[PDB]
Amino acid sequence: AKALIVYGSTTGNTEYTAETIARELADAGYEVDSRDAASVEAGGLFEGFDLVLLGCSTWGDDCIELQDDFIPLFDSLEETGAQGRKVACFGCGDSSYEYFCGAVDAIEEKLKNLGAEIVQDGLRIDGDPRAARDDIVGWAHDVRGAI
Ligand SMILES: Cc1cc2nc3c(=O)[nH]c(=O)nc-3n(C[C@H](O)[C@H](O)[C@H](O)COP(=O)(O)O)c2cc1C
Repeated sequence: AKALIVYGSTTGNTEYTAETIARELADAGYEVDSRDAASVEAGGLFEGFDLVLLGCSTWGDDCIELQDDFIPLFDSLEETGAQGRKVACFGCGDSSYEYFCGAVDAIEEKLKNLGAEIVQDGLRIDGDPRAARDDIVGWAHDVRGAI
């Protein structure tokens, strides 16, 4: 099974999340290709992956903004080959803001509308992902099981 994890992370939290997930997946036998959103190109990006996991933290005060590096890919999601793709989303936020992890919701909804198959509800991490390591591993586990 080949997975692609693309993450947008400004202070490295969701990046830490992506790494924890990648390892969980790799320890399970998946081939895992992780990429920083800042570096990727959207066209055909999901092509050949059995599963795509998109990580993005949430910014904004009264307006949901996606982590800066992710925005270009977000805006080009229709160019990735997501139709029919098993995907799951994750991101770091903080529940004291108005839209907790609203970026996870935005990406998921876009995927859903592109016809991707959301295999698991989005992992929304409130606070430092390092304090939620267990939630991350159980989530990585549950997505492998939802495929
Ligand atoms: C000015 C500011 C605005 C933020 N806005 C939101 C928000 O609207 N919703 C949310 O859940 N988290 C919000 N966060 C929390 C960040 O998403 C959180 O710090 C996250 O750990 C950052 O992850 P990063 O390293 O991957 O990019 C905000 C943080 C800051 C400093």
